[PDB]
Amino acid sequence: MQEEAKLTKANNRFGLRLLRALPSGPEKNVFFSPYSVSTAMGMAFAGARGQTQQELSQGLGFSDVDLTDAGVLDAYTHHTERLKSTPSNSTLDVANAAAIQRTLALLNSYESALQSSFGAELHKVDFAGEPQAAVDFVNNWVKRKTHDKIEKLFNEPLDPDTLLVLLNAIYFKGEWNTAFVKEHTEKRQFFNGGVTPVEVDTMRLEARIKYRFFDDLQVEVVELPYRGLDYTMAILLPKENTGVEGLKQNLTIDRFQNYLSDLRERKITVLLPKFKLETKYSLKAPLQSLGIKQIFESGADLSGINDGSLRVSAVEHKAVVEVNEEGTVAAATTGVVIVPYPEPVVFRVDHPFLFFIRNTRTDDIFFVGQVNKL
Repeated sequence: MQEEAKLTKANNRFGLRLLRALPSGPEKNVFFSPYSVSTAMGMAFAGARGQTQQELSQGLGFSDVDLTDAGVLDAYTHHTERLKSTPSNSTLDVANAAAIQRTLALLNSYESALQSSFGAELHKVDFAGEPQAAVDFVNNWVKRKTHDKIEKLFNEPLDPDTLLVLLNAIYFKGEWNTAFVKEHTEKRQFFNGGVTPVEVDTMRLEARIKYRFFDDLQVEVVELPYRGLDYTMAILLPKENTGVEGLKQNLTIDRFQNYLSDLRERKITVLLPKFKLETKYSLKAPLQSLGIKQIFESGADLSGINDGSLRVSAVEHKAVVEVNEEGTVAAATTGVVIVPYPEPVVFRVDHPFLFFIRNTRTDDIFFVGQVNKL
C-alpha cells in the first residue's frame, strides 16, 4: 500500500490508543482530533534522531505499518497536498506552523521539511523577552486557523525558556446528507453517565442509513454521512446503558474498520441528542502512558531541529464540536512546546456513546468523541 495509506493506518491506530488514555468519566465528556495530534507530533518527529526518533516511530504507529522515517515525511507531503485539492461538499481545513524564538537558528533541513511535508510557516517571536506577546501571537494563530472556534490554546504565557512551539489546527464543517427534521426535535430522556436520567433536546430522522448490530461487543453501529457521502459520523452505541467505557477499551482499529465494512443501508429511525462539546488536554502524561517518553526528558534527541539539546516540555490540545439538525462543525488545535536542556429498528442514542468523524474514501479519522453527560 501507498505511504499515505500506511500513515492513515498508523494515525488511526494511535488515535484509538490515545482515546483509551484520555481522561473520562460519567461527568466528563471526551473530544479530540487524533489527526491534529498526529500531525503536530509528525512535525516534532521530523527533527527527532536516535532512540528518541525510534520511540516516536513506535508510539505514533509508524513502525507497525512499516512506514520508514523517510516514508513519514513523504506520506505527510501527500496528505498535505491532497487536503488542499480534494473536491467535497464538506469543508476540511488543516493548517500547520511553527512559532520560533527570534534568535533560534534552525537547521536548513528542518525548515525545509516543515514546509515540504507540512506546509508549515515559520513565525519568529520573543519567548524569552516578551512571554505575553509570544503567547498572544500563538493564540491568535490558533484562533484564525480554527475559524474563531478556539480562541486560545494556552491560557497563560509559556515559560521563558521556550524556544519552539509546533502548531496544528483543523476545521471541519459538513451538512448531513439526510438532515434531522427540526419540527421533530423535542426534549427526550438521556442517561447521563449511563445512569442519571435527564431530558435533553433530541433530534429525529427516519431514512435508509448504514446500520448493523454486532453481537461480539454488543454494539449498534451507524454512519451518518455528510453531503456527497465522502465524510461521515460513525456512531457506536453500546447495548447496555453503562456500556461505553468497556466498548472503548475493547475496540481495536481492525474491529472498527471491520464494523464499517459490514454496515448495510437499512430504513431506521435515529434519535440523536443535539450537543456541543468543548475540551482541553495536557497530553504529556497520556503520551507517556503510550510509551512516548524520551522526547519529554533531558537526553532527548531533537538535534534534527537545531543540532543542539532540546526536549518537549508539553503537548497541549483543545477541541470543540457542535452537532445539530443541519450538520456538524468541529475544530481542534495541538501545540508541542520545546525547551533546551426487515423489522423496524430504532437507533436510540439515549445513553453514552462513541462517535468518529471520518473520510470514507481515505479512512482518515479527524475527530473522536465519547458523550457521557448532556
